Amino acid sequence: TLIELLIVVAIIGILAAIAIPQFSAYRVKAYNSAASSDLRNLKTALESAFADDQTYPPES
Amino acid sequence: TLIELLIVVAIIGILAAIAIPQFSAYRVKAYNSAASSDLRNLKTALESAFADDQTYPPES
Repeated sequence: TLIELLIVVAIIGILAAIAIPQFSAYRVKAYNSAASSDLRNLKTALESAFADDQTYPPES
Repeated sequence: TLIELLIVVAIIGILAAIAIPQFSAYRVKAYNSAASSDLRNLKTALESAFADDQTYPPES
């Protein structure tokens, strides 16, 4: 019936706007926490290399 | 932390090589100075025995 096809339309419009959130910060935090962990790891690498050669490794 | 166990290893290696000296001459000199003193003592014994018997003692 036409009234049924007037409520189908009235629910499609509702379920098409459910305040979809932006997933931008929630991922840049992950990127940042990857970089920070990587740096804290690289520090271990550097300080072990010094304890090998009494010198931090040359660049490149 | 792993870095602490990288410096413990770096100090154990240092304190395991401190140029340990050879104690060979420093003891053979003592042995020699014992033998020399003994001989200088035996000379007194011999020369007293002669002043007893007008003759140095027979061997063995």
